[PDB]
Amino acid sequence: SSPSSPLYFEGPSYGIRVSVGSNKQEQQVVLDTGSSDFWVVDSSASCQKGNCKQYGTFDPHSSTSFKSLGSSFSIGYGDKSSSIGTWGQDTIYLGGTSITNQRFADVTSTSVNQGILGVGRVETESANPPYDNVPITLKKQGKIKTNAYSLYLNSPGAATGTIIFGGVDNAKYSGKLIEEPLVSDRYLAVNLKSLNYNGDNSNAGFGVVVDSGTTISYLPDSIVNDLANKVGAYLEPVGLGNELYFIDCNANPQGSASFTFDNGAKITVPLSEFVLQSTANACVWGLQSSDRQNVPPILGDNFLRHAYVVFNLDKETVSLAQVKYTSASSVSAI
Repeated sequence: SSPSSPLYFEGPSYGIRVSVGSNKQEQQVVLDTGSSDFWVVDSSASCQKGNCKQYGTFDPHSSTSFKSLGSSFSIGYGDKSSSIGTWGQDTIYLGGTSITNQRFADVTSTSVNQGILGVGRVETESANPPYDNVPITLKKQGKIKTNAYSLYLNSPGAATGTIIFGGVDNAKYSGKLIEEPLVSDRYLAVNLKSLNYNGDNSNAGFGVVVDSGTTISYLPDSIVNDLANKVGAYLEPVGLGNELYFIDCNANPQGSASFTFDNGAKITVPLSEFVLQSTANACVWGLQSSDRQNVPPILGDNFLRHAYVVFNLDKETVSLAQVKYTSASSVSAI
């Protein structure tokens, strides 16, 4: 069989449930294909913004199997805040299986709200030298045969999505899975050929990270600035000195945007995915500028809900097909 996990829609992202340690301390962490480290919120962490302990915490002192590695973990954000902690190792429970002596960070101060299960490539680890992250360890410990996984975020408003480690549910897409090579030396990124947004076609020709950890999608100014005029998206300040594209919260969400990749792959996304409720009476556009946001171009959850995606970290491919929402299941090993 193939390990698999429900994914719980939270709004900004999807959570995966993982337990840590001899006492199986329960966490819910963001399933993130755009990063590569597993980290948890320490029970004594200092949350810099609000309550960062609503999705579980980890107390290293109560796990008899925990060992600290003593090395620093830190990651910085654009707002110049950070998450800081210490690397350790313990037994982890996920996908119906368990792995021993897995390295992860225990975070003791953070400006975000939740820990993260990074399932990306070893090349995007925040660590030097590289180490075996969760997908690598699942393979090494014989829980999966290939370092690969399939992502089914499911429909907007579905009960859960699913991740399958080492397997593919061939019931959950239409047509054929089309294999794309990676176009980054570090990210799970594929070439975006073109975007037809409700009849307005733009040529692309650049790599996009296929990123489950990101709520919406980020494309270069070369695409978003003209498209914003055709669709009624408009820049407004968001403080302190930043701006985003906004859009009418209440327009008829008629039409779709199609994303064309190489080798004939095409994913169609309803325009409702491009109106996101914000700090309210206001909705942000589901496309934003990767240039302004200072990120690589990204297709996030608003896109991913409409694709079935197989990430193959051994072969260095991402395969895509139009999703088919169904309780039917036929899972095969990758």
